[PDB]
Amino acid sequence: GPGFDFAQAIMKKNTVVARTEKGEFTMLGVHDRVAVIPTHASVGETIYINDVETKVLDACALRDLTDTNLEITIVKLDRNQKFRDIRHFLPRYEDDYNDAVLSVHTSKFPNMYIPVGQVTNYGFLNLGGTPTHRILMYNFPTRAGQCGGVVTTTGKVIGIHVGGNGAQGFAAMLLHSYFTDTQKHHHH
Amino acid sequence: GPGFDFAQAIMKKNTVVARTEKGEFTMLGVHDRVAVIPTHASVGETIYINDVETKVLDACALRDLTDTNLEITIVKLDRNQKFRDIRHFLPRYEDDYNDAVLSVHTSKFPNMYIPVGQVTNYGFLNLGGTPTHRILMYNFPTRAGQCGGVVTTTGKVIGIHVGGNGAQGFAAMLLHSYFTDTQKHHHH
Ligand SMILES: *[C@@H](CC(=O)OCC)[C@H](C[C@@H]1CCNC1=O)NC(=O)[C@H](Cc1ccccc1)NC(=O)OC(C)(C)C
Ligand SMILES: *[C@@H](CC(=O)OCC)[C@H](C[C@@H]1CCNC1=O)NC(=O)[C@H](Cc1ccccc1)NC(=O)OC(C)(C)C
Repeated sequence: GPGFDFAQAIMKKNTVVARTEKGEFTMLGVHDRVAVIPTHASVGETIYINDVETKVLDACALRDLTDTNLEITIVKLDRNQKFRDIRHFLPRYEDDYNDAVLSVHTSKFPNMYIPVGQVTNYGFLNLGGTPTHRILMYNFPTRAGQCGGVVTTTGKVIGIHVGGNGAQGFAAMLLHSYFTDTQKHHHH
Repeated sequence: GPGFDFAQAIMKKNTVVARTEKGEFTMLGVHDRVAVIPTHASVGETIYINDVETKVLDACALRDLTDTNLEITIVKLDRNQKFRDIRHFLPRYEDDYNDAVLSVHTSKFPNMYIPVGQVTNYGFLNLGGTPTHRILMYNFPTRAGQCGGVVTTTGKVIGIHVGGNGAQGFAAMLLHSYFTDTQKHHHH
């Protein structure tokens, strides 16, 4: 079946409820004090984390080399506790997957698992006026409230939920290389 | 962990979306064409089952010997397909349980699993003006939309969700003896 044990270990040790001006979102912590959230959450210089207001020390809105939105935002947070390092569970490349689980941690749904089935490397998606690349698609009627939700298969964290059309769900792909300790770049 | 495989086999072979004048509800089919739904769904002489209008051949609103509401309604339906017989998974007696799962099958949520943790034999609950007996309680903030949702542990179907106060969830207890092939009683 789907890897419910796996999805549940990600949820407990690595998610938080994040609230911006836009609303609440499942937030996945990746390593240290670094986490991800969908770009359309519109992150400021502070954010609510499990209702505790938190300084956002850095926010990178990923775009690709064609200058197109990837809908992932990597955030560095001022918190005391470190996230368990889950980088080794990030896929190295674009891929297609079987039998995924979508997990949500919000106020409304502090803990919920949805098998979404087969996931496909979709590519381009118009996220309502915003061209976006590198999308994963599942055939499941996903809802508002589910954004930020973490998509797993066993041993792999593959994306975070970002959209849906009433019949399909869409996640922003997560790749390992988004998070390697890197470069000397003026980025703002 | 919680028995997610078990909860998922119940959902696939034994639930349906049921819609009355009151709205949509997860519906658990128990055996043959017999199913259950919360009494406050207010079942008529027809019901929507997976959007297909269906004759309700019989509806028994269980009450106990003190003439108090149990919040379970057993319905016999005019459908072609039989439910897999799951009576052998009904607990024989009142009990307390560990690590339960609450599963929902509605239009809004065709498939969703919520670990609710430890479940306790609660007893009396005022269901908003309706004294009700034989309630199970879990510490989980359950929501409208979840009524009818099936509460399992591994190998046991124990109740169907019927209420919640913002902090706890409440299920109507299911017992094996509710469904044994029985008696010669004028019941309406
Ligand atoms: C999650 C975002 C949300 O909850 O809105 C807060 C402002 C949305 C999930 C979608 C909504 C309906 N089903 C479903 O799975 N995502 C969206 O609505 C995106 C836009 C967005 C993404 C992330 C944060 C904020 C806003 N838009 C979208 O899905 O558009 C279509 C319908 C074209 C794909
Ligand atoms: C499910 C019923 C529903 O969806 O309403 C349709 C008319 C409700 C689940 C509750 C609601 C808020 N959280 C939660 O877990 N159940 C109720 O609202 C019951 C009444 C009811 C039960 C079943 C069918 C119809 C109506 N009432 C209730 O929970 O009251 C308190 C708050 C006192 C326990």
